[PDB]
Amino acid sequence: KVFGRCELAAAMKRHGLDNYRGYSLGNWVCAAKFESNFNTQATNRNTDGSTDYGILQINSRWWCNDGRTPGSRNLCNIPCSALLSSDITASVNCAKKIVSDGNGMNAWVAWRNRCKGTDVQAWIRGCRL
Repeated sequence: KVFGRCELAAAMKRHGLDNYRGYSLGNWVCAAKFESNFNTQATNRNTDGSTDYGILQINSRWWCNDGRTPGSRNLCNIPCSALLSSDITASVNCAKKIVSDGNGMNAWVAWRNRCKGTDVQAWIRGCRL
């Protein structure tokens, strides 16, 4: 599905992520534009042979099941296709854990070299939360 800016914003609090282990509401919005440009269906090809799925571009290597990526850890044990689903519900559930992985948001390339140190709470302004 093709999204736009505020159209998605509340659907994330619903899953329990505002200030989750301290990462506030402003810091997430930034990232999904950068890994998919508000669209659930985009996927990236990584030089490591793994692919990236969902708006978040989750990598087949440690978490999900695609099967084309051999020897990967299947920690999630979900279809990577689940990641692509029109219903957002799936992805989130295995995303929370990944921050628990200890690098936090430092697992994502964009947010790091593209989202830190900005007015993170600017992305959420004008809207009704």
